[PDB]
Amino acid sequence: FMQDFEDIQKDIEQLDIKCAHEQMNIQKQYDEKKKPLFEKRDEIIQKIPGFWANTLRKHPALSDIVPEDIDILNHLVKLDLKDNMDNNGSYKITFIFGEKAKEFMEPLTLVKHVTFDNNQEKVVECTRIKWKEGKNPIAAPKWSIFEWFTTDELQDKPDVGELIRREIWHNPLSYYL
Amino acid sequence: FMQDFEDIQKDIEQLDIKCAHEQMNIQKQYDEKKKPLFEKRDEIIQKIPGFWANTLRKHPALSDIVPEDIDILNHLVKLDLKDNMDNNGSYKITFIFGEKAKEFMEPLTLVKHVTFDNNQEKVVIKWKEGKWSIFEWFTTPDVGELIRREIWHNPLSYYL
Repeated sequence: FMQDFEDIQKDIEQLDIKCAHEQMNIQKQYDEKKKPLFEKRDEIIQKIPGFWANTLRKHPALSDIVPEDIDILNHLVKLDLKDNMDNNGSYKITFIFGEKAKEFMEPLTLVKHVTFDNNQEKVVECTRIKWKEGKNPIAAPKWSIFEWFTTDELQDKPDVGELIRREIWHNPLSYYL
Repeated sequence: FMQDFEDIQKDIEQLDIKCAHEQMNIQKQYDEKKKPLFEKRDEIIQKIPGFWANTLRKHPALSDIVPEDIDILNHLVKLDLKDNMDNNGSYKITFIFGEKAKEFMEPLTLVKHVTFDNNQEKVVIKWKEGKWSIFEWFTTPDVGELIRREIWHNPLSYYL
């Protein structure tokens, strides 16, 4: 009877396996249909002066970042989420900065690629920002958003990755307003 | 531009809506295949004295509950989740209690709906004389989700 319950739950899980599979096939139908929309949206962001700067810091968890952060972020021309690469919650976020950001740093493309193992997070890739002399804002209650570009864990320090993926990326216009 | 942006989100949103619709439609086809299998599972539980009473509190979140909940939970004969009610993710949970629970309450079936609209949540017992509380969640620990997210799909996990 302990055994009967296991038998029944085999049968249930087999149906969920097959349900999730079909749903995923549809899921990845539309993921692909979205790709164009996300790209046509990036083109609009390009035409909206300092959009990400004014978007990001309207999120409560990011609102109290150093003012210096804004100086660089004001040249964030492009932000992209590459979501759902693993079936495990994996993603890659990419910051592309206009030329003027060369006053403060190198390179102009920052990437951070992340996976998960046992609900512990692991950073697979991360750009080493090379701040110009006297231009590092991590050198200034507050923290610097660019502190998010480490390999180390972030204890009691906002997961800019997760907030982006789960709250901001789907509709950043909400936050711009 | 502010209109071009507002337009592309609707383009995205309704691609989202669709997707959710077709995915649901699939959920239902399997919710129906599974219905007989819940009947046997429920049929089986009835032959494991105090199954639910013993399954819930082995969940770390509920492990802090007051002894008197157990008294009632011991007379909980049937528990059912009815999930994904709408494109938002609304569910209905129903506790049916045996008749020895008359000692403690009316009515003996307790239904609870948590309803989500296109963004947020709107949510919706008379004790006899002497009778946190797990039933303290029957106001207006998110035990309703502890059940649906984690327990329901395979409760025997927690029994063992």
